[PDB]
Amino acid sequence: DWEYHAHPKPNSXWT
Repeated sequence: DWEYHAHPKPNSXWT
């Protein structure tokens, strides 16, 4: 599997 905990965010680049 490839299940993570701190999985990646969507459009976070717009913060």
